[PDB]
Amino acid sequence: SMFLPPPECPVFEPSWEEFADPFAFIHKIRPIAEQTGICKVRPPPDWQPPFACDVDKLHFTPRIQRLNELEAQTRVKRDYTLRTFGEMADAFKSDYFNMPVHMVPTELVEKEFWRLVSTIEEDVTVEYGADIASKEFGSGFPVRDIKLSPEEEEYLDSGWNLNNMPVMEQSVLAHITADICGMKLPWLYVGMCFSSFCWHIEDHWSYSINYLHWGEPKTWYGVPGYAAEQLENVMKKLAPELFVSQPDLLHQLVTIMNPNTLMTHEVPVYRTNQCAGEFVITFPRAYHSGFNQGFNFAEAVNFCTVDWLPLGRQCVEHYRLLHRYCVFSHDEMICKMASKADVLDVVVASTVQKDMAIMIEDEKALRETVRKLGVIDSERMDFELLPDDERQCVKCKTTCFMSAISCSCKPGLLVCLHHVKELCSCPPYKYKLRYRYTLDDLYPMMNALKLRAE
Ligand SMILES: O=C(O)/C=C/C(=O)O
Ligand SMILES: [Mn+2]
Ligand SMILES: [Mn+2]
Ligand SMILES: [Mn+2]
Ligand SMILES: [Mn+2]
Ligand SMILES: [Mn+2]
Ligand SMILES: [Zn+2]
Repeated sequence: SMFLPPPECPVFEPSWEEFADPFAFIHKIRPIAEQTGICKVRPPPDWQPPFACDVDKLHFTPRIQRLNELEAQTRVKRDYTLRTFGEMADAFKSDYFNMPVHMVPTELVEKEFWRLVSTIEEDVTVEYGADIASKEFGSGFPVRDIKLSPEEEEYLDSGWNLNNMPVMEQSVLAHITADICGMKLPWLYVGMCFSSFCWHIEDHWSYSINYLHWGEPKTWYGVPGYAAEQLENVMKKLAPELFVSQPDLLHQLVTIMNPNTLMTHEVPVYRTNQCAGEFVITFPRAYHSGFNQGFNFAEAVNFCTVDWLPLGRQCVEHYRLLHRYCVFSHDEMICKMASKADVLDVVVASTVQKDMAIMIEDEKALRETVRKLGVIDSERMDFELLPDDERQCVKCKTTCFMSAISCSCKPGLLVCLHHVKELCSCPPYKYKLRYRYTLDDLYPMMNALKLRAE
């Protein structure tokens, strides 16, 4: 009547055998989980990575959150220790409900969350130790360093240790040399009751995986990848200010929005309470949001499998159409892998090869098109050496790598080959095609991949 909880997302309890390789398991559940956007994974009962930290030596400054449905917030936006945050968090929840914190039913905190965010008269604010970069404060998982206990050593090399998962073989973001520290390094989240994360999808439509180390549950809502644009259409009509164009990736606009609103518009939505020791996995382009039930501690990281590669290319195209900034060049990543074809996993090699083929056929067509526009002069250019802000298309902000157009008239400016007419007002013959590779360089790179794929 007031809040109708979405149906539960899938929950998986893998045997030790299935659990042994996370990527195999994720590929296995994919047909199910991608229909719901998020899923929950319970590790085998004895898989218990030790969390050990001094609650007095980790400091952080949390984000302040107003709890206001449809109100805009920035995706990335007073000082606490873990102990002092915990004391604040427990007292807040305790005083809010006038009860002990583990007597407050999760269904009631959920009902109450959606009540207070929709009520203008309430101005509840909370704090969230969010997007704490694990570089400074350190992972909740064991990492190599002082001296580690034998049980910690058991978990050092686990695939499910979220420090490992980025840099494993079945992962694609591994051999990226470019700076993508926002997508390779785990983030830490210190939650309190009602602290929340707005509806979003991951950069470049990657997967994500979120582990709750300890504390009270984290409540999730998720939408499957296929419904991403449905969700966005619903959201555009109700909160169009979220969809205005805007510079940098440091300001993307996001919001809290009731799942029942989406369900009313026939957008499929699923839910779960993630408890301590459980993983949530989000699939490519799966919108998700949620809130914490109480004091807790989670750790999350992005990753990319071979399944994702074509979506990665589609995302960058979609970014271009939106005039949105890229975190990295997808083509640059593909070529880097091609250049390391001999040491690639063979299934990876085979999949990169397929994407590269499309890349090369698209590049060929784009180059013919700009030649017919009267761009004649050309010069090779090592795009990967340019800082990103020095190789974005003036028009669509895409990060150039395969090629770009420059002009003597507007020195330093580039456009991608889609936006040749947007570079300057000089005639075409004054333009130059800057290219990383000739077509003849490219076919051997692809063929290296083919030999490796056998
Ligand atoms: O725990 C968080 O706030 C992060 C949610 C996510 O993985 O997007
Ligand atoms: Mn307690
Ligand atoms: Mn409110
Ligand atoms: Mn996320
Ligand atoms: Mn997008
Ligand atoms: Mn355009
Ligand atoms: Zn462009």
